[PDB]
Amino acid sequence: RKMAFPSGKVEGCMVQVTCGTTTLNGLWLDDVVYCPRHVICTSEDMLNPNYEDLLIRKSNHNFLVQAGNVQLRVIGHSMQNCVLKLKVDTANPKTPKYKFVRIQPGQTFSVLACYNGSPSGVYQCAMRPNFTIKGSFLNGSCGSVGFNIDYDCVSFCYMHHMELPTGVHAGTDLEGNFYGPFVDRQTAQAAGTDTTITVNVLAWLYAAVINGDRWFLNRFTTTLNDFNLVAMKYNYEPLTQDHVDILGPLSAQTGIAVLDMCASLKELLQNGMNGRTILGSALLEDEFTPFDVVRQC
Amino acid sequence: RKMAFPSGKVEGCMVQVTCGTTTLNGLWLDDVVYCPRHVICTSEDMLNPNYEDLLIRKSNHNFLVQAGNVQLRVIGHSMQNCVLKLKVDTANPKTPKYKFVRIQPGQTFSVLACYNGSPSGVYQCAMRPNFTIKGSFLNGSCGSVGFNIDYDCVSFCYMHHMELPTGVHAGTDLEGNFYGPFVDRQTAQAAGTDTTITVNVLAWLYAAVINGDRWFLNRFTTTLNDFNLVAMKYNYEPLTQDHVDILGPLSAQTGIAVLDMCASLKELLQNGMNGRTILGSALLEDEFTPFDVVRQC
Ligand SMILES: *[C@@H](O)[C@H](C[C@@H]1CCNC1=O)NC(=O)[C@H](CC(C)C)NC(=O)OCc1ccc(F)cc1
Ligand SMILES: *[C@@H](O)[C@H](C[C@@H]1CCNC1=O)NC(=O)[C@H](CC(C)C)NC(=O)OCc1ccc(F)cc1
Repeated sequence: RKMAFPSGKVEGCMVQVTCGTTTLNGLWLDDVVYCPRHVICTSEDMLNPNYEDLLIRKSNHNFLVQAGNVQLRVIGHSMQNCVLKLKVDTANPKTPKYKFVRIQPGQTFSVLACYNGSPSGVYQCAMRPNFTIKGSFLNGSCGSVGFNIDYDCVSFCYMHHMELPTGVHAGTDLEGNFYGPFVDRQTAQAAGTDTTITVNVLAWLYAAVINGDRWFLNRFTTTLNDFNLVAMKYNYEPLTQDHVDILGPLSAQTGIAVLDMCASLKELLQNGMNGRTILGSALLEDEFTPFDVVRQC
Repeated sequence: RKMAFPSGKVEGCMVQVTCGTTTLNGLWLDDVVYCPRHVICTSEDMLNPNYEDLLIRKSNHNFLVQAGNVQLRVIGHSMQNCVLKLKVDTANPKTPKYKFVRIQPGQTFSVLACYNGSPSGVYQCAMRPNFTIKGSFLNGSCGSVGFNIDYDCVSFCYMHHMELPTGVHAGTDLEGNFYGPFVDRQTAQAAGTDTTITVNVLAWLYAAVINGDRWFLNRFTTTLNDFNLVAMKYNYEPLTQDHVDILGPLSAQTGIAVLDMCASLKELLQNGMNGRTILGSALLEDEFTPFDVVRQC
């Protein structure tokens, strides 16, 4: 079962930010509200916004920040890459211990999808190798954030900005830098060709075994390089030695050498599933990291 | 995707309840804490407990209830079916608006997996027609709850008690009444063979049509009885009147009557997919209710 972090610590930071007729979500940490800068845009701006030029023309009072049944007065604004930082005259008492991090492709995080500053749902995602993410984001979800929770500390890693024509999504870290070659203008943008996160597919196979499902296994083996040759043929990420090291615990917990599971996965890529399923799924799932699998088993 | 409700309102209600060394989770709403009654069981008592005799031997001061490290003094106790209701001397200030609801098989709900009273994860579950759930629960998870949020109000519908031989899970509503034919004894128990959740498969087909995928729509229709008798032959559930009703909005949204979609589904069962996909899948998904379909559209 694909599992997200309890979202309560993030829910208490979500506020509604409005500029003109655009409304989206902001993240209220301490006395700063973070949100996507394209909130300041209009139609005649969306296509080629000179954001520095549009921002200087804005006043503290053009920003209506509403937290619940209360407006927060903006007493300053600044821009950092594609995120807009609005200073407010109040501090969020519910601010949790947090940090801002930029995650790598193949890493996973939970997403608190929000509309008009109100949480609506949470789910688990991975940073695809092509720096998109496959989310469930509708109009008004912008400003929703992705995060991980280690101990009592919230590592924010993503803020939502756009949906690509293919239906995947693009966004920035909380420093405002996009993941991938995307731009916050209203233009149709294609991504690089995506690939499957092999070390996550292997972690997930190990999980199906831990849960008493071993039909995909086989008595064969493979070298790492020979496996990566096949893996890349099928547009699967290469497996590094660190990837093998990271899989050690699952290899141990199950007595299935990593390279043996690579042989299994190799057979699956060349043969298919031929009706059969793993952990309910007819597709090879690649949004469970080894760490995700371990914590849950 | 499976998308959970935001969990913060339920996180604010989780505590831990300890008898001797037996610790599970409980649910703190106003001045009452709800938990599974087998907290009063020693490991050996669980093989075939006498709950009434085990309860008579108990007093308020045998019950350690902690929010975090903070003790809530128990001032009274009673047993309602398979759950324990502990009166505590502090009303929970984080109490949401809430109700206790008993869901039907097929309905979905989010589960907040907790251990020692601390949330670890939130995920979406479906109550199978055999009254199990395919959850992700470990030792110490008992007392974790399942809920839906309707506007401001948290509807609590599940409390976790046990894992069955087959690896699925079982539990009660918040009045302590088990879902399905199970009991809180550490004895061998078996869930009836599972079936496919027809209403949810139908919701899924509606979802495929809303997205333009509609090849499978046919020109025929059927009666509810005819469809029910046929669907059982493929180990699909029969439709109830309530199932027809909650498909109403999707029927209205698409203009496709429920019994027309039943005929289209009947055709898929009898003739198969012919290798075709629906929403990018040859398998028919049955863990998305008509509500979830809307929430994501
Ligand atoms: C939040 O404001 C919103 C979220 C989008 C809307 C629907 N689903 C989402 O994930 N973001 C946008 O509307 C975004 C803003 C621009 C200025 C960065 N544009 C967008 O999502 O559509 C991109 C697009 C542009 C042109 C085109 F032809 C096709 C798609
Ligand atoms: C909560 O106390 C616990 C949850 C179980 C433990 C493993 N996974 C779960 O979901 N419940 C019980 O231990 C329960 C108590 C009796 C009174 C009903 N017994 C139980 O679930 O037995 C089956 C079991 C299977 C595997 C396992 F590792 C432990 C127990």
